[PDB]
Amino acid sequence: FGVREPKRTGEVSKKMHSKVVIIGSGPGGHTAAIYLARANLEPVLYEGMLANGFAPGGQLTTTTDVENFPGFPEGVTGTEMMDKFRAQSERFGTKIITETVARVDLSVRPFKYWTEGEEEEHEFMTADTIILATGASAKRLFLPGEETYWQSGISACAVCDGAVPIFRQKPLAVIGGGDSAAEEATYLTKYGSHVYVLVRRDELRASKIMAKRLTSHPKVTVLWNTVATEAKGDGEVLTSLTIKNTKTGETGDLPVNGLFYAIGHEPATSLVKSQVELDSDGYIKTVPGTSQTSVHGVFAAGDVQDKKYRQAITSAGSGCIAALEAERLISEEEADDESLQTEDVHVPAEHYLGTD
Amino acid sequence: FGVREPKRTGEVSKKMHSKVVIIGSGPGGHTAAIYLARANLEPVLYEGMLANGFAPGGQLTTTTDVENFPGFPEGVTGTEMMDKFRAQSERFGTKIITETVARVDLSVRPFKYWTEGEEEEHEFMTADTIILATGASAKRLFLPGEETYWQSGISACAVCDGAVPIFRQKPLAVIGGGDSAAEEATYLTKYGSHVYVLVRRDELRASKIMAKRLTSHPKVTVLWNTVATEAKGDGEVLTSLTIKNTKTGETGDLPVNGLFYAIGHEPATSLVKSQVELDSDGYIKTVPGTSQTSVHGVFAAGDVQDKKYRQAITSAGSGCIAALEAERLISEEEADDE
Ligand SMILES: Cc1cc2nc3c(=O)[nH]c(=O)nc-3n(C[C@H](O)[C@H](O)[C@H](O)COP(=O)(O)OP(=O)(O)OC[C@H]3O[C@@H](n4cnc5c(N)ncnc54)[C@H](O)[C@@H]3O)c2cc1C
Ligand SMILES: Cc1cc2nc3c(=O)[nH]c(=O)nc-3n(C[C@H](O)[C@H](O)[C@H](O)COP(=O)(O)OP(=O)(O)OC[C@H]3O[C@@H](n4cnc5c(N)ncnc54)[C@H](O)[C@@H]3O)c2cc1C
Ligand SMILES: [Ca+2]
Ligand SMILES: [Ca+2]
Ligand SMILES: [Ca+2]
Repeated sequence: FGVREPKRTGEVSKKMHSKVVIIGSGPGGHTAAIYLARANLEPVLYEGMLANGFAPGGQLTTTTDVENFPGFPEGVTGTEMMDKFRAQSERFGTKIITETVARVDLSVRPFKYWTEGEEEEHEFMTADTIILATGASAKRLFLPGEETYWQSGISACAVCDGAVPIFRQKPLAVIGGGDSAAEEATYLTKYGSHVYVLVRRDELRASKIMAKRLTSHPKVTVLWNTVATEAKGDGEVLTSLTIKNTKTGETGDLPVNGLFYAIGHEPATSLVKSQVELDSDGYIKTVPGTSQTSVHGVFAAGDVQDKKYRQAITSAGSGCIAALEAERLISEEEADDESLQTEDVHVPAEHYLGTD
Repeated sequence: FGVREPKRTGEVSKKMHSKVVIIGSGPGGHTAAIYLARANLEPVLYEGMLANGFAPGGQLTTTTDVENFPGFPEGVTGTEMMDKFRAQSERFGTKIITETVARVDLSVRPFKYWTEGEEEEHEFMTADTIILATGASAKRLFLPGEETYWQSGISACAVCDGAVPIFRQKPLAVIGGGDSAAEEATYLTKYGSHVYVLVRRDELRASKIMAKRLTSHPKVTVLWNTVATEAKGDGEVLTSLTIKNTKTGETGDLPVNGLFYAIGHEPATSLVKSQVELDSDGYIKTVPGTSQTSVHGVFAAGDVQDKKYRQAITSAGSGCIAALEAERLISEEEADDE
């Protein structure tokens, strides 16, 4: 893809103007804020008012212990970790605003944005650069009954919930047809008595030899051409799925105490859907190995631009790259501004061992 | 570059054989270790015996204050931070070996490698995949007297050492000829009474506007075509530099209480010189966005493949990516083994 360069002909907001605005409060956005705040760039971070359904702090506030974020040899809850992130962001002078960003206009620079409830045309605020760190959510199908048994038998992270006592030596279902499903199904055979994999199609997304290992497994039944149409239970836990074969028409109840969605994630791209290039799955496209979107001056970090790795530690590293690339652009344009005195020009100071 | 795919008929080692060996012990290698151990792949991580002049744990073992690694809002010392990384790697079952890997043979898989002092031909060990996380050294220029005043006036990290009292309101010098020199000199104007920039070339490799701003800063003097030839002091701390002009040959004395190198990020790639695709500066080339090197089965993480960001948090992230991609390759090759 190409990078559009917006004309720098837009008006400056008298309500609030910032050199860099961060949208989103997961590990991606807070790491960007830490770096920009320490660079004295006075970042503004919008953490959301239950934005996209998540409290400030992001997806990690919906899990418990985190054990693969380095620096915590005894583990740390997702809640504590994101309190730590937010405190570090704040400590160095991030302006953290508990508001959802409702709309952005990327047409001209400085970019215009509006917070939820302050959305009249004359209430815009401006940003010379924007870092999009809005995250993602796991895809669900919202089956009849799912509202009842979500997190009471129905899950969207098999490696997170697999060992939970409610699944142990119980029949389990996985919905999915990709490498995600065949991987999560194999893992669930450590705990369930049996794992059914419901595949909408008759064939495979995962490498044709790998799902051959699925079928060969005695604790695994792949139900091809099969979909789930309802989630039933007893008032406390999921106890069965209504399933249907779409080629043979066979339908009936499949008792399971567990249903694990492995159908992907939905990136939180609503703010920019028609304004930055997106990939086939809706993720923000970035110059590979970089935070740069298809719009000059707009950067993206975290899961909103990563469908492959999807970790806190990669989201954090990715937010640092966004901070460093936004600051470099800001430094470049301040250097080219002959009106600003040299002593007033921002220069990054982010390296330790230089590379000249 | 193309990704060469090695034959998988190589001799398996009887001394030790592993599914994945991680070379290096900074934030990159330990994050990869954590993920691979948790994936029950039993990673082997060589943390070095003072490899590259750094204790196990990497570059951070020479800073007392890490403030921008998220999760530590009150800061942490670099050695405490990397001790925590090491404890996490070992908690989930990493086999951590305090040895420098001295030699690697990437020609066939499983790859052969040798640790320092055990480099006889028959002493090889094998790894089905390797994660190169060897980081970077601190490259000190040739400078008589540098031995006496290194870390007593001379320093390779402006943003680390700039604020210590010995430099405060005193003349300071920066050696370098690009953006890093411009960045460090401007930062040091906050603390020095004045900052000279010693530029080896006739033109700052930095953009013309960056070079333009450097020269017109009221607390900065860019000395073009200038090299340091001697560091001088009272026998305890640095007090001046002898400098030479490369175009006129004139020699002078420059009073400075601090000298900061803005060069000397050397990626640690000697192990794989001529075996993986390297850029002009010795950095390992990776399929962008990935950890994949020019040889199938070899992944890279951290500063050894990142000339651009060079942070511990980005090194950790890229170590995770290396691990996920090595786990994936190991997975497809186990599944295909019928
Ligand atoms: C159940 C579960 C368990 C997990 N466990 C682990 C684990 O153990 N280890 C690990 O490494 N990873 C884990 N992850 C993944 C990890 O949480 C994500 O990779 C990471 O949090 C993504 O960070 P992010 O920066 O993309 O933002 P997110 O964490 O996705 O957070 C985005 C935030 O931005 C806010 N936001 C969105 N839109 C707006 C807007 N318009 N205005 C303002 N705010 C907005 C949202 O409200 C949200 O709070 C887990 C994920 C889940 C779902
Ligand atoms: C003085 C200083 C201060 C810094 N402060 C900060 C800071 O505050 N924040 C920040 O984000 N970054 C900071 N950095 C940068 C940060 O330390 C690096 O970006 C990061 O550590 C790179 O990690 P790495 O995984 O590439 O490995 P490195 O940190 O480079 O460590 C690699 C390790 O591998 C070992 N090794 C090398 N070769 C071999 C071999 N053949 N066999 C076995 N072991 C081997 C080495 O001994 C070393 O211990 C600082 C750097 C320096 C020099
Ligand atoms: Ca509001
Ligand atoms: Ca030895
Ligand atoms: Ca003379």
